[PDB]
Amino acid sequence: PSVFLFPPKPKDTLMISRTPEVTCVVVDVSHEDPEVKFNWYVDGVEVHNAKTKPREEQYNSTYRVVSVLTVLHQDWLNGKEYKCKVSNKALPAPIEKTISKAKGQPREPQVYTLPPSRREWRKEEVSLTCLVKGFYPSDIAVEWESNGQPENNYKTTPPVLDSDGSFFLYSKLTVEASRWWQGNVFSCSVMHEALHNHYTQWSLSR
Amino acid sequence: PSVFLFPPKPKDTLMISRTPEVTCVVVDVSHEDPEVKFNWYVDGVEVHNAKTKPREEQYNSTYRVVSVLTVLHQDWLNGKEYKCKVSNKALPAPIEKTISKAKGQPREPQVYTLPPSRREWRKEEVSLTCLVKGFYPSDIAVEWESNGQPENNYKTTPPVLDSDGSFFLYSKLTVEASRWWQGNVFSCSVMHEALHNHYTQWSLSR
Amino acid sequence: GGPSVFLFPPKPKDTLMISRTPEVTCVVVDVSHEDPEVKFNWYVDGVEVHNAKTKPREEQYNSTYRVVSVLTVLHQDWLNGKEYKCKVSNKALPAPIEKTISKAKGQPREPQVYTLPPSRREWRKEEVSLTCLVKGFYPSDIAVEWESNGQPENNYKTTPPVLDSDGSFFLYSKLTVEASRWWQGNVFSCSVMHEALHNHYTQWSLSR
Amino acid sequence: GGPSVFLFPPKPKDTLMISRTPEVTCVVVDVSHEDPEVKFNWYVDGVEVHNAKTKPREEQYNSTYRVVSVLTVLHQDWLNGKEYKCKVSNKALPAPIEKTISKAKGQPREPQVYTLPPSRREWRKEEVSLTCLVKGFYPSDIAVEWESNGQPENNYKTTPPVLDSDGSFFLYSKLTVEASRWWQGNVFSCSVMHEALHNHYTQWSLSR
Repeated sequence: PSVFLFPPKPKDTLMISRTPEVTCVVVDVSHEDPEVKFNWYVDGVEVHNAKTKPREEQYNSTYRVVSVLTVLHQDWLNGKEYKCKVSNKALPAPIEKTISKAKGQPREPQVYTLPPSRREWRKEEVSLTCLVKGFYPSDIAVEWESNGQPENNYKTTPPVLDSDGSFFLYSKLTVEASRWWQGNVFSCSVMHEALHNHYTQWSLSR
Repeated sequence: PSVFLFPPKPKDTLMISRTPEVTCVVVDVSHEDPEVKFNWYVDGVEVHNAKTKPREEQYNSTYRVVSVLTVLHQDWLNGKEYKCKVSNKALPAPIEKTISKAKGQPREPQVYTLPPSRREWRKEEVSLTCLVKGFYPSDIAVEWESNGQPENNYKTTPPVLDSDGSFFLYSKLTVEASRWWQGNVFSCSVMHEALHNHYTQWSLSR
Repeated sequence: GGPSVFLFPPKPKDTLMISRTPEVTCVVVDVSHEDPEVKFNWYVDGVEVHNAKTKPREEQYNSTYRVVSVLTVLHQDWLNGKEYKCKVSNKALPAPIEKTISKAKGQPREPQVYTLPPSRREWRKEEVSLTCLVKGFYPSDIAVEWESNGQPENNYKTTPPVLDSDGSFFLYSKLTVEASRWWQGNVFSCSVMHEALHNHYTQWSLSR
Repeated sequence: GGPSVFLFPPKPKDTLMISRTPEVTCVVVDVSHEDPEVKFNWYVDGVEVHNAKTKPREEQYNSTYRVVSVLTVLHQDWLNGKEYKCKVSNKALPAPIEKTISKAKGQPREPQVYTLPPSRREWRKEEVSLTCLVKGFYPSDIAVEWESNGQPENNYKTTPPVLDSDGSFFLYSKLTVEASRWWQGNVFSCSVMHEALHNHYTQWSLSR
């Protein structure tokens, strides 16, 4: 079989109501020896403490077993390393795969909101756009909200390498011309590692 | 025979980058019989993880044993209850003081930016006021920043109860008239459990 | 050792008005069900007076009593930094407890009173709020009321005094009116009262 | 035995413009040292084609070879969605590997190009960022360039096109300008190239 390790999603590591989760999937375990054993090393330390939890089954005449390891918000941010040992009988000698924060030199993203072009003002649907430039690591959380409730019709591009050894992106919230001109205000919310408070909100009004 | 239980500081619970802590102390108890045995329980279930401290002798002739358990932001946010236990033969009565998050319906605050009064104009230092009202519980963190850097001449007030069982407070950002008249933006940051993603940020300039 | 004596200054609005008569209050909590008689002695700067109207006791659900004595003081004496002593004597007391309250000593600084209109996003709300900011006073003793065309308002609480980096305080006070009431253009008036004011009083209006 | 094969389409500006010549490029990676012969059968919609250009071998930092092939398409032929199939024949491979690239079958949409001046909180910044929003197009074959006054501004990056709720596409460009260039009146243009255009080109200018 083959092993893949995945980082916590980037809104899990900075919010207080979520639990960050490194998940370890195995993909090609046969119908012959489909038993799996997940041994988690945190920086050489062995962790059944943080409850790992395999709970999954197969497809494609194979077996896809994933293992989720709860982590602490701080430890993921403080460079701690997380290993995963998988002990299946088809494979010769155990597979160990690693994952860590991002190494790197953190970079604070500048966040600017951009009112829609005047060529789409008197259409049916304006497009508010919010650009975050100059961040590192490549992992951010861009969402929109308006009047304390979420907004759900917005699409963020991928992060893009700059020549400044940092990343940018654009999120575009499409909202009806009705609400734009009602005076309603919509906000761009960025969660990043390197922000003070991990958080910033910038408003697009009038 | 006297112990006390103190809850985590509101700000330590609103920021992944801090650690909440519940504090059990002993005072006016340890006389000729020390060795207290703290037993911590998280919503009934047993927990070690706790780091009690050596004893401190005052001129009260007594001693002071303090035991600090670290709290997880989600448990607290979900009102989980934490327990304490007893010393030696000096106490026929077990001590089981227990503390939880403020119980009751949560209410998100409304946070408004207010500019200086016209009467303030031309004075060397001008004031910026943020009004935050309608929250519950009183767990809240206010912070003025400019350019993502936090200000140093802000002062927040105690949260006061309203008619509607709500809270409000104010935060005054004293700032030299130059930085204001120039056009620099200042902005206050409120972290509270009932906000969307538990953060908000309203900016202000003129 | 059990019976605890707490002393309280007069309410600010009673000291700052020449007509109202202020009242320092010496309360004793946690006196026994079995020694319920307690003696109140009041000293004014060292000379004991006899305007103490010691109240009747009150059995508290602690299975203890709470006993209160109130001494009637003067607009000039409390304001001139006088010191009022309350010597409390019960049989259960290892020491006849003496407590001493006085006006905070220092240079009176007159408070500057800014009125701050509803924020623009509150205009979309049903009830707008008018913000008074009393700033730059000492001592902390102060009183803030709101008025409308000469009639009080109802919905207003006031932020307790907050220390300032220059040994002064500030406070805030919000009054909540209907959106209707603000746009009809009524005048609302923040009445402040601090010792260092012309007749201890001042007032500022907010409209439009 | 391990050879891996890919098929990359001609570039958009390679297409759309009759002055440029578009080519489909098949690249074969991980070819053996002992077995270095790769054979490229080229087919265009099921007919054999010998237009097939160079087969120049290259060397990489392992026991691996990299052999690429280039086939010249006709702008009309690509823009008519012909399937381009290529067949590689290593001795390490028992059954040849094939791969087919073609255009995206669907109805084209014209791009909508919105030029946006930088936000206000960038105005005191050393540099200023001009951004170009290209909305609602199909397929995702579009080119986006910049030019301030005839010569081509070269300090820009573009996001990959990402899919909207319509099933249309949108992307962004970002010109980074030194603030003085912007503040004097220099006019910057976001030139765009797509298939569903007239003459396959527009350009909207922006200065302030």
